[PDB]
Amino acid sequence: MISYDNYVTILDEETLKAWIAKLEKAPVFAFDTETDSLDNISANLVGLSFAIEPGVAAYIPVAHDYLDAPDQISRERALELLKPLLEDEKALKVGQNLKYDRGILANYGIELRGIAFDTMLESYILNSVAGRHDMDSLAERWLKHKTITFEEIAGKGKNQLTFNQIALEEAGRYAAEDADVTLQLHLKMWPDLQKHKGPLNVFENIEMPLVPVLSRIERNGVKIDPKVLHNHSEELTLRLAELEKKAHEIAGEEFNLSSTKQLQTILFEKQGIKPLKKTPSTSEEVLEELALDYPLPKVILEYRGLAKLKSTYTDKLPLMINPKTGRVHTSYHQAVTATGRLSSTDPNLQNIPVRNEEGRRIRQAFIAPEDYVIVSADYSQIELRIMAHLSRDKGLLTAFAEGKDIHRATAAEVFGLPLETVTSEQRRSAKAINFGLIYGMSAFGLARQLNIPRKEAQKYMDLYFERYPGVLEYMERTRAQAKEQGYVETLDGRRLYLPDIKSSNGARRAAAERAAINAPMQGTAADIIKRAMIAVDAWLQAEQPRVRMIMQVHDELVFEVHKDDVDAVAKQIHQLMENCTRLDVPLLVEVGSGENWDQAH
Ligand SMILES: [Zn+2]
Ligand SMILES: [Zn+2]
Ligand SMILES: [Zn+2]
Repeated sequence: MISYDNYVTILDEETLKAWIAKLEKAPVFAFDTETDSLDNISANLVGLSFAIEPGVAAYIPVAHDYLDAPDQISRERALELLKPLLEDEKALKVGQNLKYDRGILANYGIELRGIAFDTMLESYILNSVAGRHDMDSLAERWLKHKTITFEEIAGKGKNQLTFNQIALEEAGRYAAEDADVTLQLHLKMWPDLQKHKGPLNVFENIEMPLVPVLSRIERNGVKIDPKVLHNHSEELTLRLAELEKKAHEIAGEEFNLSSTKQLQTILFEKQGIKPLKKTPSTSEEVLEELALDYPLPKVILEYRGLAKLKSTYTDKLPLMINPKTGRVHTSYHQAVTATGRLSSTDPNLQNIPVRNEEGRRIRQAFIAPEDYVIVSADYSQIELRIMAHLSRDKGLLTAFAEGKDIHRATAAEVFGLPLETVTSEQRRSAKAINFGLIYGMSAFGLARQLNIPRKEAQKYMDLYFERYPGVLEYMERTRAQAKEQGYVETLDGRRLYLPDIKSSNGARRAAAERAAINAPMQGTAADIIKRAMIAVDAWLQAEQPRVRMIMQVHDELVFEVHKDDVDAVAKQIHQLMENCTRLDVPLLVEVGSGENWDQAH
């Protein structure tokens, strides 16, 4: 178990000051905060926990207020006494998801420095795919110990308690164990993180410095016009009604716009061919093939998409606005992807359609406050630029070197014709090939995205590898070391472990071969992006210009910049991104500005 004996509950200044003194000479210490809510900007600190050594940890309750809650040190007094320590860059702290913690402190004008070790990130850099990187999963894996779960002390469902309603001693068992367990996890993982200079570098210079930048980006939030969102909502109801009428009008009677039920009984029953089309999907979409001549499938296609988008963003978004800030604060996840790229949720900015008009309207709702503008800094096909570098191809490298559209250069060489004459269908065939390589796409998969016959696709790829031989080598070389060492790495050292590389299973090992070729390019993009955020954020913190970094999505960073400052700030973001990262990959940053995210994008 864990009883009231394990950890102390600090209820008086004299004891806190005693701990503070010990904390000041500890080589590194684990620190934690407990709040009344998951919402960072509006949560109130209910208490703090520390651990100076395994088994030696304490819980400092400051704001429990249930009926008859014992006297506690006031939140204001505990913070003023703890502030010097917390803001000391020299006092090294350890924690699980320090991002959340740094933010809560910032609610009180305290700047958490010495953000040295985050056990979540230690775990993530050691092996991103080992499993879940949360403390409960970690403790069970490295310490064969099952931690006290939040549900165990608070409950479940709607009648779940908030931390401030939990008895002091129960609150302490949970809090103090978090502190203690975190320290123990660091003591086991930190040594391991040193057997390799690759992972080490990434964790030290990329992941750790990013913890406070993510916090600031999350807390800053993004201004969303709910009116716009609402109009778009009303209009999408009218358009969904019209499309339903247009579907009924093409044939007869009423029916749902669901395949393998109401569509097949119409579509093929009135000529076409039997099978359906899955919503597997991004490889064979029977519905959009007919769409070139057939009208009905076209309207069902465009219908579903609009219905998805409406409930996903148009209806969801306005409800995410925070009463306290009046802005939306998305959740970025640093230890979730296998390759190392930041993911996002509530909302998942990365699922907002790009090459589609309706997604563009979603983006128009992402607006700049009065006297400011949204500025978009993007890494133009950074992953393609990464592949050129990693494959040491003079062709590709030169295409970018002289500012040429790699898709048209590629086709100009693959199809053998002048660059100014390359057709849209050729540029489109080249691009399908270019992008297929990154994802390690099969010659048949390429045939499925391009709609050409098999072996016709195999013809194109053969021509590609002969004109760009350095790419075949890279591809093979990567599938080689991936089998040998069981992992692949990015330019900075980040690793992706491939456990099924020698699987003995067919498709499971194929997946591992695709991930192998892919990860090095994606992971490197991720590293480049993280390094850029740190760099730009460092300029922001030091120089304090009139700019806020508000989003990170795909290969772009989004800001709000003062309208009178646009030019000088844009020159700067441009230099920080294409120069203060990796000087080995030929990078290009496209900077745009507007009144909303769509205008700058
Ligand atoms: Zn915590
Ligand atoms: Zn905790
Ligand atoms: Zn893998």
